[PDB]
Amino acid sequence: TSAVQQKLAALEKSSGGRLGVALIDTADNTQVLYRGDERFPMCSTSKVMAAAAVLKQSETQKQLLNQPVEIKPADLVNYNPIAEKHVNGTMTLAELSAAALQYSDNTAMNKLIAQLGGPGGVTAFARAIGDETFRLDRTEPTLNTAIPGDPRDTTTPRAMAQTLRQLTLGHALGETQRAQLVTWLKGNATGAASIRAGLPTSWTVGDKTGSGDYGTTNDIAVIWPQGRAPLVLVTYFTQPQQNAESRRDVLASAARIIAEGL
Repeated sequence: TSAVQQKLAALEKSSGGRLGVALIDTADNTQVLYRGDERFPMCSTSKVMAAAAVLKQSETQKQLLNQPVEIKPADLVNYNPIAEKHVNGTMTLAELSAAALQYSDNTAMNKLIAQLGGPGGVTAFARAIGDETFRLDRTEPTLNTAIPGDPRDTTTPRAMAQTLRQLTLGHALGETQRAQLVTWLKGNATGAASIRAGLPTSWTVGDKTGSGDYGTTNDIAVIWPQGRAPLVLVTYFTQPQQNAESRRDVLASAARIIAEGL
């Protein structure tokens, strides 16, 4: 077991929970994994796949992101910071994608899922870009139940890091779409206490956090240090107690260990 792995194992032991980490260093395609093939509840990190799948649709439906979508009272779920502002009105698919990714709006996620024909349309996009692990089974809010051992709405750190790389640094999306995803991730508003808090303040980061029951606390990020090749980092964390508190500090600490580990 490697030096970075020993520090991550120690962080995990100190935390009381279960930590999953996958780093891809694109300089040499080397990887660091900690519980990299275990499944974790994705929670809102799955919004990246849904937004990316809509972006993929827009490569054929060129104006899709401008399409208005009605926000009705019946659409509101448990966390709708942006969609609440537009009930009885509309938002475009671009605005829904931004709200899902940058504010973790769950109504916005449901609109992306619906645009894709249900959760199976999100999974299908994952499969089409080579991700055989990701699975989205439910809509918001039930996809966040984060029940130990439940395979629904889970992925592995290894698979999510590989996918995130392909979507942002790779070319799984068309050129405008890849750039749009990168802009959205870089503009996330919910990540200050997670991976970003563990990294050198001079590194540029795009990320998407997740949170759920069992104190599930997640973040997936693309990292552009300077004058060194970009990195992809996934940090998933979940805990034994259904009502456990969030532990964004664990993600910051894992990122700090990975950053110190290069």
